[PDB]
Amino acid sequence: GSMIELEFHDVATFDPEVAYANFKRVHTTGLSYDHIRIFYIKGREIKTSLAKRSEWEVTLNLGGWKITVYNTNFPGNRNNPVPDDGLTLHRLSGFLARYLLEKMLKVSEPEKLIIKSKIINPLAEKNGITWNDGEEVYLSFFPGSEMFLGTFRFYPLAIGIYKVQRKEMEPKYLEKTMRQRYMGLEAATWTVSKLTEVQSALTVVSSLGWKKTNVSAAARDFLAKFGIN
Amino acid sequence: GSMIELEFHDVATFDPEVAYANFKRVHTTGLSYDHIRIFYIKGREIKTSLAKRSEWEVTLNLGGWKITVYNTNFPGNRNNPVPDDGLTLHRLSGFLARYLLEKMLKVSEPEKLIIKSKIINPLAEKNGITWNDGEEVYLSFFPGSEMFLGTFRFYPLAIGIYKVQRKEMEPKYLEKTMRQRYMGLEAATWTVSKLTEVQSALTVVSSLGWKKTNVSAAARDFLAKFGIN
Amino acid sequence: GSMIELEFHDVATFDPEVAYANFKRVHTTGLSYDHIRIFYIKGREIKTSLAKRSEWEVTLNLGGWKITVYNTNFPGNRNNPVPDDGLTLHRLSGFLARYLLEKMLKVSEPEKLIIKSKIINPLAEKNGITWNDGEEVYLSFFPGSEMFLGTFRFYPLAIGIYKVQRKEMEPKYLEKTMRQRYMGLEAATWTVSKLTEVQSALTVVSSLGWKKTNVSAAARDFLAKFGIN
Amino acid sequence: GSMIELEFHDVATFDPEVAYANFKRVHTTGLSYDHIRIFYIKGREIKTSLAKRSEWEVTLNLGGWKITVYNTNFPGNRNNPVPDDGLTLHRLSGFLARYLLEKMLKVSEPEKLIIKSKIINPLAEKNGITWNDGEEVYLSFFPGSEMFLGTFRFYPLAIGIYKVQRKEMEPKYLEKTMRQRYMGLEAATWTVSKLTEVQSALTVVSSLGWKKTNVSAAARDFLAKFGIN
RNA sequence: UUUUUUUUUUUUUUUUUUUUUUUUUUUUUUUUUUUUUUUUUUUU
Repeated sequence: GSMIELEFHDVATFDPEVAYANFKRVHTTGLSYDHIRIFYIKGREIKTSLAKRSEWEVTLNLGGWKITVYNTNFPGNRNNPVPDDGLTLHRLSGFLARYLLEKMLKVSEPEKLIIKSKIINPLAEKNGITWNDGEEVYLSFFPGSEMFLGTFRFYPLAIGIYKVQRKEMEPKYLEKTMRQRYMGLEAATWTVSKLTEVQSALTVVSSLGWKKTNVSAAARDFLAKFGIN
Repeated sequence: GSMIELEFHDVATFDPEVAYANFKRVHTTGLSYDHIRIFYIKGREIKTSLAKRSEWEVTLNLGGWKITVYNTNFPGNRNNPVPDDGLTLHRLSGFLARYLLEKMLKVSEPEKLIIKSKIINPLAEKNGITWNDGEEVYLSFFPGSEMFLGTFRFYPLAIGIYKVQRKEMEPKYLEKTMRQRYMGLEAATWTVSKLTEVQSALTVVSSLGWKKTNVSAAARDFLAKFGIN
Repeated sequence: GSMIELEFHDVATFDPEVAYANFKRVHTTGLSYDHIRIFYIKGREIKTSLAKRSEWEVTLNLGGWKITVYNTNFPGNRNNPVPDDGLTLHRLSGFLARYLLEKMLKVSEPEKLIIKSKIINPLAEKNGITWNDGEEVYLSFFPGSEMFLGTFRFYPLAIGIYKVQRKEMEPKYLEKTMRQRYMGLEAATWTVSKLTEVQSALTVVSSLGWKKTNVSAAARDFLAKFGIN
Repeated sequence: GSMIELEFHDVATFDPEVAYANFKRVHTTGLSYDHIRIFYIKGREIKTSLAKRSEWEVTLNLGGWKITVYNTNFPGNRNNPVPDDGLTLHRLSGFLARYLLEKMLKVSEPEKLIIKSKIINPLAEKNGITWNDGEEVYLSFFPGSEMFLGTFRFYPLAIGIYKVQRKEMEPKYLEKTMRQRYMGLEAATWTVSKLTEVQSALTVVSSLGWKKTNVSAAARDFLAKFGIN
């Protein structure tokens, strides 16, 4: 027979605005609102199909649009460094959410209606929140939005906080959010410096009214009459 | 080595009475009460064996009777469109429950006794409910019955509501029921229009007395004397 | 390609004392207390190793002793009829527990000490119960003992009842016990006829003092001083 | 076909200080603080990678350092005797924790700073405890430390007790600790003989302040203001 | 009357967790989308 020897060795950065800058410059040239809605709608499937394949670098063909992404989803590929100028599924989702929010402020009133028609946010909709509830809010439901707490005016965090305190999400999912800048301010500084910003941001989200299930309006009420969620 | 590219593209109906009509016309010619009892009794196994095979279209041989069914049970086959004139295991179960309830009203008093002897409803029996408790009630325990809330006089819904409020079933399983017609009325209209119908329907089901376990009568009581379910 | 057809068909007894009789006659000729202690001690492993193999009929070689058992443990083999004169791992365990209890009453006082030294009951010991606590009690911890509630004077049931009411076991595991005879009496008759028998039987078991963990005597107490089980 | 026979047979020690002695003599010749930090940091991965391979005896190459370990982690390999002079992952972790604590008492004040810089204890750090909180405490977080309750002055036990009573760990994980010596004293003797030692040991650990999550200081407080852990 | 739970011993055997503005992963993903997901009778 035989005897294996397995080896190990010692060990011992990234900001979003520059990674976003670079992305916008290179990639968003040949890109359209149809290409984006594809990405967000099929986000569910794209995550799984990537988690199956073992190939470290994979390309997505979203309609016409095509991007190369580091497949950090596959179990084996996790926890191996990703370049500061690299794209993961997560970062991509965040960038695109920024990209849209920018358009949604600098573009034509009829053009805005093309966005609100085409682009659907699975996670916001499931929880009974639509474009109508606020363009900055709706888009901050997209994962990756927390990279830009500045741009999204603390809603990524507010949405999280509202979910943990109503038992929906676990405390550990707010970890990444808390290691993030606000405008320029670092974690501890803004934690109280801008506490009242977050206070109001939560106030906004708390009014919106989540959706436990994907049901009717009358259903919500009707079922509740016998003791329901 | 290699590097995969995987692609995606955009996206963007069915009523039971017509699907049932068509089914009854074509399929229930060479069919018998023995063929049905087979389907419902071995329903457990039929679901699993279908969930194993990957073949999108499969045929069932229930004694003499033979049907072709779209195998929507297999994990890979889920969420790919099923024709409005197509059969799934679920729809089949519902149709057959309608079919029986129709017979049970338009047939001979000795013929009814052939039904009550032969046809067994696993789910109703497990929960300590028998034919004696009402032919419309017993049959509405079969999955698919919710497609015809009219035909079954709101019992499919009542049974569900009684189960969630006593913690047995999860809230999300009443979703499909709530997207369904009643006679002609749509969800929101009947939700209150026919609220008192459902009120009484629940009253009926609540009297019947479920069975936590598959035990004796004396057992129920005896065990309870030491602090039991 | 292809298209599968899978088929199904209709469907539509055992007493322990005769199955035990037959077993004792044929099998317990070339058998010893060493052979038994093997069976009970390695019961853990014997269950698993049988659950791996797919062979419907398997033989056990317990030291010298050798028996043929229907491998009803393997997932695929479950729920296919077992002859009334057949042996399963469960039945075997029950029979051997009867067999011992019989010896333990009809044999020499020094011979009894050979039993109490050699034969160990994993499940009774884990729960801090030994031979000292009663030969009829200790042996009724062996699975299969419930087949002979008569022989074991309601302890199989008492032990169960004591476990569910202290949250250790789930209610459904008392199902099999309740479909069993007592002397000659059937379920409902003895349920109250002999209620006071069971009352006292529980009284006995409740005094014995279970063991949450496999720890010391001082440990029990010591750890408890900081708020412990 | 075929028909299997599977066989079984009857059945019917170790002190740490001698196993440690032997280890220190033979193995810690060509060994360095860099080699150790590797072992503890990658402990997570080393456990899994060993649990995959089925080879009963495996060697670790921790930087330069190389050891042979009995792979008792692999499911199949569990519960087959390990020599009293043998190494398991667990024992190794304990020995190395002793080894360090010894150095940390008998070495130069600048040399101590090399240790505190290089060697990281994943489990202590996760729970917000650092070298600063006490060299004997920090090191007793390493698994295996309970073999030497003497050397570590009851902290291995105190840490456990503090965790079960605050619901973090399950009661059964204190089993191994309780079957262990203290100086020379056996379980029951020291359980009260040295009760006040453990009392103070717990007092120490209870002051240290655990960390539910891996978050900031301001985060701890900030999140708590909306009802948080 | 088949299975599922739990299977002794200062047996020292496994099972729980495993750091670092680690920016990696883990949670959950739109439409009266009618698609799956839940349970499945009897001295079984």
